[PDB]
Amino acid sequence: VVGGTEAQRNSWPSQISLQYRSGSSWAHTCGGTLIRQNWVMTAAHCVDRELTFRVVVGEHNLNQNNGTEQYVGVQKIVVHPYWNTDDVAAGYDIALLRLAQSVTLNSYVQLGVLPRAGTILANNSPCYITGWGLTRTNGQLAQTLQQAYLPTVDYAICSSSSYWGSTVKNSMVCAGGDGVRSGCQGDSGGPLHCLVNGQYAVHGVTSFVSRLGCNVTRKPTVFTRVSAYISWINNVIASN
Ligand code: NA
Repeated sequence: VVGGTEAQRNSWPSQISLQYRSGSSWAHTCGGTLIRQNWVMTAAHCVDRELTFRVVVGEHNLNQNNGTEQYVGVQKIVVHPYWNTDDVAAGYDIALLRLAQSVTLNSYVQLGVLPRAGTILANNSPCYITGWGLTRTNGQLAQTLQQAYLPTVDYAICSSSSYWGSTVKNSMVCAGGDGVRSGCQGDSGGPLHCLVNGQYAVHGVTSFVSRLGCNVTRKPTVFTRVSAYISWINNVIASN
């Protein structure tokens, strides 16, 4: 997250860190959202590589013992069947991870609430991106979980020629694009939390930013629109 602020450690209890085994260690690669005690929602492109993955819930500082973490292996990966790794702009950048164990819920570990199917945010709706991704374009990962306020940019604006044009689809949500705050590498797969009728819900799964940089004016961060995939998510969970 570029231009973020440190999150309070109990603000976003559905945020997870997706990590891969790297020699004798584990390395953060992506975010995700805990949606059942044994299921995580992330981006498909985060699980393209043939790596060994684990999820960490209750994480705040990647590089220090928080006293709150639970570490769980990933047992099964279900990527959306229309996902094409040659074509992130086509959409379908979503995957569900079944965990090897069910995690225990507490003030640091909670299920993300998802929007009702078909819900579309009004332009300029209040949202936060969260994650441990790069804090500057071509920078380094944050140590502590970051948040940035990214108001939505509706489809009519986002798909206009000076924004994303045809690259953004109606199955996506765009947020930000002010040139100062954005998602960045390492934030992919994590949540966009939007305040609706008094309650934060996870409306987006972080999918892509510009190849010209993370925080680029009129290139808002692009998220998979969770409300387009409610039936898919429920179908996968019910059949696994
Ligand atoms: Na930690």
